[PDB]
Amino acid sequence: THTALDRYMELADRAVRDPSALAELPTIFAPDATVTLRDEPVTGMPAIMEFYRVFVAAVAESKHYWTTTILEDGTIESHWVVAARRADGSLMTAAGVEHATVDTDGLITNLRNRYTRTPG
Amino acid sequence: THTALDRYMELADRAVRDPSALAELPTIFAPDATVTLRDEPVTGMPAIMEFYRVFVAAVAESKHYWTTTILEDGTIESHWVVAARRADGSLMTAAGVEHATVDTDGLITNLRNRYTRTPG
Repeated sequence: THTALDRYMELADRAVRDPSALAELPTIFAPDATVTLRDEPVTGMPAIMEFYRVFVAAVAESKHYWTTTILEDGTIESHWVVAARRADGSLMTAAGVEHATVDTDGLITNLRNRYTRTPG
Repeated sequence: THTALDRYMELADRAVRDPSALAELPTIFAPDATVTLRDEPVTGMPAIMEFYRVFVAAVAESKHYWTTTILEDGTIESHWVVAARRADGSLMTAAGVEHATVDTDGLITNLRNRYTRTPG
């Protein structure tokens, strides 16, 4: 599928290679969206773009796989996994579930992640 | 680096995309090699090729990252991570350390893996 959460997942790996791809964020998230990947929310396009710039700076190479469903209530859910080499040379994996609220255009207003395998 | 264990790691993902690439196995392992990925050993090129055919058959897409060192005694060690979509559609990650003995040609005579993050 090709929901905004799918585009979000595709962008994660592309932005690692090419950080300037993060200019696509306003085609994925609404203005004034709020994102919480772990513990802290980040709200609005300027904060979101900087959070992801700093996120992708810390990664040398990554690959994500994911499966996406649209729930009962219109919420989108993507189970995902990643493997990566971090910019410090360490290797990592993680897995979790992302839950997005979308608006009428289909752009993400609220993104929250829960880890099922913490980054490690 | 480009040791035999590096070539093994590279083949892991390529063979998922193109199983015919497992014909490269005799450029990586000596004949009569023994491999133990988890619990039970598999010995000799014919058993090794079949083990890996069955292995890659169970995987739809994967990516590995790894770092390789040559140890004091000349055994090779690669820390590695993987994320994958299995052939049953499930997602997984895993991580571990592979230790290879090599012969004077540099081909692997004995490969053993220990998981630091079990497949799941």
